[PDB]
Amino acid sequence: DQICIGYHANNSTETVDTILERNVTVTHAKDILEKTHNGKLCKLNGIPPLELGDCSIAGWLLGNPECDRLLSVPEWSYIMEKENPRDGLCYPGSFNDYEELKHLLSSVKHFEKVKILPKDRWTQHTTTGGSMACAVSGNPSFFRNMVWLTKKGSNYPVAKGSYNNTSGEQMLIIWGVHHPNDETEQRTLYQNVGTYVSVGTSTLNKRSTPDIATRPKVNGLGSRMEFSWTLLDMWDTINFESTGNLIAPEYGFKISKRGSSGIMKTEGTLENCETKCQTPLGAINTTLPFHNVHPLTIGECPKYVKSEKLVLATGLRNVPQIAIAGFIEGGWQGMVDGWYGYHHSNDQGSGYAADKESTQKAFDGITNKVNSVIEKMNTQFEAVGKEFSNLERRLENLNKKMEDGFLDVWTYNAELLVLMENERTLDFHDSNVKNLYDKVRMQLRDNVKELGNGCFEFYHKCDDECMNSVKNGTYDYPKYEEESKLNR
Amino acid sequence: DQICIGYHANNSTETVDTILERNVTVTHAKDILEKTHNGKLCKLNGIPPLELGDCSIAGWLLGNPECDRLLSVPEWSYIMEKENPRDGLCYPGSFNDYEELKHLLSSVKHFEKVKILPKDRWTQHTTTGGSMACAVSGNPSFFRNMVWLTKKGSNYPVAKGSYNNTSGEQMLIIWGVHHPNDETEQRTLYQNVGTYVSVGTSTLNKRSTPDIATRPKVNGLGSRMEFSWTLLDMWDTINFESTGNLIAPEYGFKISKRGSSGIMKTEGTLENCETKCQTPLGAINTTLPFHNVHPLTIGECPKYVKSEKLVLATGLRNVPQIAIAGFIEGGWQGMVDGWYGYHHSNDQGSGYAADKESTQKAFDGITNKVNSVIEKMNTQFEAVGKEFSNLERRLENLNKKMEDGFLDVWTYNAELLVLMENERTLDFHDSNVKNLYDKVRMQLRDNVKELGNGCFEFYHKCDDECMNSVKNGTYDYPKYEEESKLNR
Amino acid sequence: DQICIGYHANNSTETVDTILERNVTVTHAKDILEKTHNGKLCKLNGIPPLELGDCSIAGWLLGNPECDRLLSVPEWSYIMEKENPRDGLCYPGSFNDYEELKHLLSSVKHFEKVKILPKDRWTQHTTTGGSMACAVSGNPSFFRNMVWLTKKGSNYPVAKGSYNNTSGEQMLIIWGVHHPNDETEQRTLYQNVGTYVSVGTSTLNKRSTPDIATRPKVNGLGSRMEFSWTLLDMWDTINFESTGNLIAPEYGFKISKRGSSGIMKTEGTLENCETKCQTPLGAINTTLPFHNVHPLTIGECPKYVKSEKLVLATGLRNVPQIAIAGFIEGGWQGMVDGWYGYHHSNDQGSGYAADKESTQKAFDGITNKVNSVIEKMNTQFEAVGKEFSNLERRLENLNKKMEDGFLDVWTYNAELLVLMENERTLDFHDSNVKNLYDKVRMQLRDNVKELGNGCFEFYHKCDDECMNSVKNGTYDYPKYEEESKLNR
Ligand SMILES: *[C@@H]1O[C@H](CO)[C@@H](O)[C@H](O)[C@H]1NC(C)=O
Ligand SMILES: *[C@@H]1O[C@H](CO)[C@@H](O)[C@H](O)[C@H]1NC(C)=O
Ligand SMILES: *[C@@H]1O[C@H](CO)[C@@H](O)[C@H](O)[C@H]1NC(C)=O
Ligand SMILES: *[C@@H]1O[C@H](CO)[C@@H](O)[C@H](O)[C@H]1NC(C)=O
Ligand SMILES: *[C@@H]1O[C@H](CO)[C@@H](O)[C@H](O)[C@H]1NC(C)=O
Ligand SMILES: *[C@@H]1O[C@H](CO)[C@@H](O)[C@H](O)[C@H]1NC(C)=O
Ligand SMILES: *[C@@H]1O[C@H](CO)[C@@H](O)[C@H](O)[C@H]1NC(C)=O
Ligand SMILES: *[C@@H]1O[C@H](CO)[C@@H](O)[C@H](O)[C@H]1NC(C)=O
Ligand SMILES: *[C@@H]1O[C@H](CO)[C@@H](O)[C@H](O)[C@H]1NC(C)=O
Repeated sequence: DQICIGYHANNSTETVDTILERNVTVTHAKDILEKTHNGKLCKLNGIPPLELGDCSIAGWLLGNPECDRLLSVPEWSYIMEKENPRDGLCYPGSFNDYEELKHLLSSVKHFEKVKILPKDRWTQHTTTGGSMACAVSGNPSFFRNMVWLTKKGSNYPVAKGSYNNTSGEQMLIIWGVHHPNDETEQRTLYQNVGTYVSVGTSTLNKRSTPDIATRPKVNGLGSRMEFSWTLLDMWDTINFESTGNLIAPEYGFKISKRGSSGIMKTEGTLENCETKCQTPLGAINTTLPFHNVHPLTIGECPKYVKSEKLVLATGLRNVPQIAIAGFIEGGWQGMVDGWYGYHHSNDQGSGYAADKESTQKAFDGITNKVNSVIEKMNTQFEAVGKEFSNLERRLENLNKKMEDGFLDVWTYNAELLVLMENERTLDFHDSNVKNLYDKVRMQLRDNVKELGNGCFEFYHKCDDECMNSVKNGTYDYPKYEEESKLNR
Repeated sequence: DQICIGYHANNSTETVDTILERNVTVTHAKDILEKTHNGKLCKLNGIPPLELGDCSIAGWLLGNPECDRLLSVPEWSYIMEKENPRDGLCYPGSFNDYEELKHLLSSVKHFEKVKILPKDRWTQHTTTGGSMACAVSGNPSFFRNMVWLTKKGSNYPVAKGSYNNTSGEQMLIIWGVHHPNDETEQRTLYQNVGTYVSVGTSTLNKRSTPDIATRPKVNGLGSRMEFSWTLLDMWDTINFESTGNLIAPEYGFKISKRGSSGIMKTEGTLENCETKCQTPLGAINTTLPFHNVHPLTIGECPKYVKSEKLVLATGLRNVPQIAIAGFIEGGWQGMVDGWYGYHHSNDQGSGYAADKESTQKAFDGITNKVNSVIEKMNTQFEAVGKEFSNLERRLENLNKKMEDGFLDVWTYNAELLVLMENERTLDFHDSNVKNLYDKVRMQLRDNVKELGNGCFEFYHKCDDECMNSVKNGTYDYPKYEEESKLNR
Repeated sequence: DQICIGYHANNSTETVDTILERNVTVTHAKDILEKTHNGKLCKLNGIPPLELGDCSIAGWLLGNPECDRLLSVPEWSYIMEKENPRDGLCYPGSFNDYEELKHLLSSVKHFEKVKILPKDRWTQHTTTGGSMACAVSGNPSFFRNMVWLTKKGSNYPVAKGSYNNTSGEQMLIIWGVHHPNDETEQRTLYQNVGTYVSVGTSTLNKRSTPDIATRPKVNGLGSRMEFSWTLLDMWDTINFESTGNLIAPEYGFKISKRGSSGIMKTEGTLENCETKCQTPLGAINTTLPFHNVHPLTIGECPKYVKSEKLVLATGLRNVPQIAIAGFIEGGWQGMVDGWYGYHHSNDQGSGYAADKESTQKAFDGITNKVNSVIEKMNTQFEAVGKEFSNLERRLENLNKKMEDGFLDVWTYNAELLVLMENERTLDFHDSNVKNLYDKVRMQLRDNVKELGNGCFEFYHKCDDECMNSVKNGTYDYPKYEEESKLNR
């Protein structure tokens, strides 16, 4: 009569890496890294994005004639923009604090256009000026949301205009200053030399003077237009005054909604979907702590790591080979009912089994360790990504270094944690079998002999009741002791 | 006669968490996280703070008439400032590079005030200007550290003034420029149109021109005052020149004491206690390495972590179940001297005893582990807190991201380290008791029988000396060899 | 006959550290921290650095007459600059966006000077101006790369000049503006009052006006010169227009070679040596994953840490004390050909031995462990170092805190890794010894007699062949069953 102690084997081919060994085959393993996406630009939480197309943010806000589909935009989840958009400032020039405006737009999620300075209030000036650089069907035209003020007859009176913010929320207002190319242009347009543009609010006070100089021709013109912006608080007034060279606004943008959005640089087009995490390469759907798709993401994206594989072992070391022997020379292939167990062979018959308590304890411990690895990762809405001008390179380098350093730290953490946990799991699984063997030996004592392969041979003829007794942990030594002596 | 080996149990209810199990009761534990404070603001290292009250930094430095209690301030340890102070710039305007000034103030103490340009030197101008914005007792007044120069009679000559820094340290100087509301006011005050203000040092060169424009009324006025500041090096000269619109300084601030300080944003007052660490919610008096009261802190203080429980296990599991059995069926409450020990039952009596060597070894190891975890964290004077303007949102976001990332990293590190160390300790203890059992078994050999519960049964008569020898490592096996053979 | 199981010992003094113990003497160790340099400034990958001597970047680019040895420089790997260079701006003044220019130079490895505006083209002005501040041999002189335009006769016509970038790469152009002291100087030099300097490209539009004011004398002059720089893209035109106070450029710097570089702040001199990693104190020659020489490296260098000692244990603990005993009493000094082995004393002499499979497995495990710890850290060209102005203190503090936090995190990670792995390996060796002893005991069974010191005493007479069979896992129990049963 024999009883053996051993573990379970199967036909798995998964491998994990420990700190002491490489490419160790295991019976059960879990991949905790997702590497797949659907390659589609999709709607986030049921709200479609704002597809700018070939239009920049400045072109959309200023009302470029080639972005006329954006004159009334609904609520959006994020903004899709191209790397080098073609339809921006049709009239050459510059935009002050452009990156700050984009950062502000990264948390807006909806706008409302309000007419604040109607084009017909300027009864002493000409408000029908246009340039060929913003042409529409071969005729001169200008930005849709702005007004160009020009002399009426041969006079340019002082132009004054004010607006009191009764809309109900904060407002964004954009104005501009025109820089001519020569004195003749200035005289033709405004009749005066030495002009100014003054803008004033409760917390803003700005005065500007045009610069007249010859410049290289961009879009055919040597002139430039410089645009500025401000945020008007509730129940506040904005004042305008100019003796020339003022591109006054006609509309203001009220911030209706507010939340978590972003500007993502892609060249794609929207297609029907419904997602939660969006990447400039596609959409994601998983539950694992890490991925390796793209650093700059938007949504419920778990964590970006610079690693190609992260597999956690939750099963046995797969040694296939097994007068059935025990755990000295490998596991068993026919015991598909659990992790650890016993094998008995008496006159009635042979058969496998499983130790329920030890298997359940190991299962609970392994599951708790896996859930501790996965569950302790703090996740928040991080629409990372910022833009800097060409006069701010130290800031850009600082941001890049910060992101790369954090990425390296988390990659190192993931790798070392996975390796160390794999080694402890594989050691603990063998310690459990050793403890089972030790407990059986201690509760059996001298009525049995050891064959050295993990099995015990019985001096006393053991029936299935005795097998259940030893497996159950209730063995009465002073019953067969007298009988076991005689045959020993 | 019997000897048994087992561990020690008590009535503790403390609970620790491991990477494999939750809610595990232990005999001893150590808390390394501070979660309490005083609720009070008081002195740091014997030096009281500077309580601004309803005053701002600019209001204190410029001499707001409502802040006259701060005309002479002794040495301070830190500055207490409200979130939205009421008494700042009584005359509406702006302050250039305000946040840089606050950052400089985060490392300065005392600020001895010296008179650089006496008010009576301006013999060719009028120095008694005032406004109803800064009104005392119903009469017009002005800032106490500045001079408002106006026309004497009907003339405003060129105003010139210089100072040489022969004080002994760096000096902070503030000057302003007036922006009127209309040309009539400019003519009434300064009699000229087309004025300028020029300030120059060996490293500075600034020229300003007034701006005349209608503006929304703040504090009843449509005019503004713009202030700028500079740091004057030792043995350096500052030159002033103005045809009009100059607010000259009368006093300069000398940096007397330099050190580690900060600005605390609180709405509370100062009470009479003393501490070596201060948080906006209260003071921390502790020696523990961590705390979770508040991120922003001033003084030498423990690190901050976003956790609610950090407990180190320093003792065995509390399994209280107890012919007395051994370690296999749980611990003993009869052991009141050590962690691992013995129990003997001879014919002269019985009782409990402790093994001093193993207990001392395990105690030293656990103390080393605790001190290694605690002492491998470096803390210094960390003044978390900085101010940013409206047009610096990207920098504020960068600062917030950096702080949050580092705090998250350290919280993760502390939690995982505590979990792993707790699991290691719980395995250390049972390894130690098993080692003691195996040592005694090897020393005793075939003179005894193993009962399967951690107890031995002797084949001879173990008196007090015999049992003491077993407890000492000096068991003389050959003495009782032949005797034990007969009984077997 | 008698066979014992033990481990190897020697006369090593090296001590490693664990989390439970300190100063543990081990047989073999491995230091993964580098602490030595050569105290020399050397050539990086065979390319010598650019030695500025006592000059600054501004003095070299502007053409300081005291920096005439740098009028034509070859390729370089990095730039060596003093903390406080003596020869910078000989004429007192400032330099707009100086730190940005230095950061740009941190990624440029060569320049090619191109003559864009020849000095003889100004046929309507005088181009022979100089000052005694930039004096050569007692005569007035000026910057070598700049032209000082001055009235010819009694006239200063409008000065116009343009350049089209057909060189083949981006070009760096520097111009300047002169600020006189009094009006008499302005009339003497330029004949006009109310002048302007206009500079314009496709993306740049700048206009400046001279400031005339009395200022403290620096280098004997109250006048100043303000310098600005720009980057001209390929096939782009720059325009200069001025009615006075223009310091025109004569040369343009074309970016010939690009790469990863930096600026080293040192007071030393280049020596005749090569290197691959360079620190301000000296070069580093190592193949290790850590160092503590200097953080401001330039090149492919190991990671910096504030650790003073990082030693991994690769061998066994040193317990040097041993008829012959086994592994309980201590280590063996005689055994030299392995880690775990035997000792046999039969009738044909005596001697030690060394198990092969166990030593091979342990050696492979430790090798994989050290390789995993070392080859997990990413090292690339990370030449660090940035400059900030006196009005950018918040940015400087931000950068410093970022670097300090990252380095503290990495130091913690390295220390924890080494401290935990040392415990793991020191327990691994003991487990291996015990497993070998248990395997021998299990395959020997009842024919032997354990003595409690790690040694098995035989019953039947066993020759060298039988012991060799025992050591090779082929001992036949049935062969000696009859003889063993008799003596037992
Ligand atoms: C492990 O297996 C992979 C293939 O699955 C192979 O690329 C790699 O080199 C192997 N590593 C070792 C150490 O054998
Ligand atoms: C702007 O409108 C609000 C509400 O209608 C009013 O209280 C406020 O006085 C107005 N502003 C001015 C400058 O009149
Ligand atoms: C006991 O553990 C469970 C998780 O298994 C946890 O939810 C519970 O809070 C713990 N008990 C206490 C008192 O916290
Ligand atoms: C300022 O005073 C110091 C001595 O206190 C003197 O050396 C220096 O020349 C003075 N400054 C000027 C501009 O004269
Ligand atoms: C027990 O060991 C101690 C060791 O200090 C020794 O002094 C004492 O004599 C020993 N007693 C016996 C009975 O062996
Ligand atoms: C370990 O050795 C170092 C010097 O090698 C010494 O400074 C330290 O105090 C020692 N520690 C202990 C616990 O002996
Ligand atoms: C500059 O040179 C390029 C190439 O020769 C030419 O295409 C371009 O038109 C030139 N610029 C101007 C303004 O003529
Ligand atoms: C650097 O170290 C290597 C050993 O790996 C040695 O061969 C070489 O000569 C050393 N070079 C210098 C410059 O010290
Ligand atoms: C082990 O060595 C013995 C010599 O005693 C030899 O007879 C046997 O074949 C060897 N076995 C193996 C597997 O090398």
